[PDB]
Amino acid sequence: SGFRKMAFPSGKVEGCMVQVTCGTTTLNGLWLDDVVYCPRHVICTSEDMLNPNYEDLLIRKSNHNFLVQAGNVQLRVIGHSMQNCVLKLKVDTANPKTPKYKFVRIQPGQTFSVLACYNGSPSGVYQCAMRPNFTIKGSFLNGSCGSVGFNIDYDCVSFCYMHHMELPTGVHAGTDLEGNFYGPFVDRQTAQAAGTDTTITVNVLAWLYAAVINGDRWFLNRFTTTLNDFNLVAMKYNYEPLTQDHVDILGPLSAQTGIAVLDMCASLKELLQNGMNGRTILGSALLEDEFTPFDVVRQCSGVT
Amino acid sequence: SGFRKMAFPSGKVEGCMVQVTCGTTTLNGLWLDDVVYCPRHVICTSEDMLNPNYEDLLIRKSNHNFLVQAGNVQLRVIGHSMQNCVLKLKVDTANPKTPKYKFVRIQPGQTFSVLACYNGSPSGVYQCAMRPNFTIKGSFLNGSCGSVGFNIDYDCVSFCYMHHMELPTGVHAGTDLEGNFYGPFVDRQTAQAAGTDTTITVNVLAWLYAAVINGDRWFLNRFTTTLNDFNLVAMKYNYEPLTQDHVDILGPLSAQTGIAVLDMCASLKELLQNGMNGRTILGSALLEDEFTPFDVVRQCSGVT
Ligand SMILES: Cc1ccncc1NC(=O)[C@H](C)c1cncc(Cl)c1
Ligand SMILES: Cc1ccncc1NC(=O)[C@H](C)c1cncc(Cl)c1
Repeated sequence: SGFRKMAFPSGKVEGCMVQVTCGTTTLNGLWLDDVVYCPRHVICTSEDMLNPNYEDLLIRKSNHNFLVQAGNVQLRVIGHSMQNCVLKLKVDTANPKTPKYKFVRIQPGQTFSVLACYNGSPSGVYQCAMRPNFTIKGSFLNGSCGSVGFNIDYDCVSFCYMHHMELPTGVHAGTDLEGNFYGPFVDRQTAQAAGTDTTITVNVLAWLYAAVINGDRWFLNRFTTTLNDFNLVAMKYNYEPLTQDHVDILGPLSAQTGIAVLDMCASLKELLQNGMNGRTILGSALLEDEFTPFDVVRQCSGVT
Repeated sequence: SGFRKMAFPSGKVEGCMVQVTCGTTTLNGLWLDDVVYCPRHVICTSEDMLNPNYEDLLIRKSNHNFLVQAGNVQLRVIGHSMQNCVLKLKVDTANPKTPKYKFVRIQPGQTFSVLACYNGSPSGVYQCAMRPNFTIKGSFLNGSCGSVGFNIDYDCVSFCYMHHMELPTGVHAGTDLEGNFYGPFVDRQTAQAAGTDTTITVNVLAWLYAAVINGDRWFLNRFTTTLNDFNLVAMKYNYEPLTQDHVDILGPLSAQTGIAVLDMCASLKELLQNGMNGRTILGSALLEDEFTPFDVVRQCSGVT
């Protein structure tokens, strides 16, 4: 009973968080095996951030200029390299708390947990979704850079995000663990506007199934629709177009509840056209889009 | 920038989660030092739960009947006792992952993180508030019993909740770590109705300050009010009466934003009387009450 915005247990990621200092800049690093991963803008002074030449800035940096501290102990830096927008600091000690891990580049609409950190120390954990415009709506302050996004499959941690910057609109941008930014963002203190933030339709549908599973059924109606009819409504409300791939992934939820995917689309259609009329769904007064169909199945079944 | 329902990093609590089996019932336990804490209804069969006599049921139980498994290794049970609604299983090994900890009995309106577990394994973490009617709106399924609620102050884990049951309304009830239930609930499969769930006024105000801090200011108005005038409105909308203690705790937020507590009460008053008019505050279309003033300060400052 009940449905919550749930994050993965963060322990496996906490054991990887370190502090990286370069000059007078301090941010977070991720220590996996004998490598420390961090945003390359750690080599920048706030003045350098206006228009940085990272290759030229990195020439003036030696292994001894990168201070890596894990808890209270110093790690010895024996190598350094730049991979896209991340720095890889080879250290002489493999992290003994290295969990089973993978680096994955997620698709927009997918969800993940963020372990927000400051000075290599964890402050909190929350569940996020990579928006369709490739930004994340996080909670990050100065010093949070290098905090990572991840998913967990039993004992394996799939790292998918590393925080790099805050856009002037207060939304967040970052990279995968290979240093490639999600979206068109560059690691530069220049105004970068985000594109249209559309709603993750498949996720809203997944959450509507979660609501039915937990007792909130007022929104179920006597109607059905088609993929094309629904998508006309989805376009008007800046919802992502729904495809047969999306319908396919909603299959287990449709099977559990006995509510056909297109009937749920018709419930969503009427909700979009008429609003909630002062009512709530799973304690929310708006349509939630940060639960994937996989998240709903996992939470509603108790996968650990 | 940004404001999220953030949970504490769960690592310190994950290291304490164990599986407790008694007969054919399996639930979670909390292993701290050489003691395992779990709901006493682990000794019950589903038939026993209808009207259990825990003292009589525990007579038929020996130390060897309690199977405690930490990860994949078995702990030897050398003692057992009942303290209110919890069982304390003395084991022969102190948990090496025991963090610095305290047992605290929280007040309604206070928040905490929950590490939902099944078979001694963590599935996820979320932030909760103890409702004024002493229930929690969690996400728990069968097997989640023994999952704990906690807060963290730097390196110290304050355990405040242990999950015991789901009311017929889908809301959750449980105890502090001394086994005393929050609210009037008993550990019996008997219909127990919850009282009125009022809104945690001080928390909504704290969240309104968080919204101002993060840029959402549309709700600020040209009005002020008094504690008595505001409380007349609070009573009509089933909001908890605001006291000078509440005003005192909002002081740092009032000081940071330059918005007097009573002016923020007047913004809240108008929001209660006129609704949000289709608008949102911190991405929410309703007034959020599961952030205390301490949570807002912690998140808006980056305490780790
Ligand atoms: C201030 C802040 C708050 C939240 N998240 C990240 C930050 N830090 C930043 O946004 C820093 C100052 C930055 C600027 N321009 C480009 C990059 Cl890659 C990085
Ligand atoms: C089914 C379930 C779901 C979520 N949370 C707890 C549960 N378990 C329960 O509510 C159990 C069956 C229970 C019954 N009556 C009294 C107590 Cl103390 C315990």
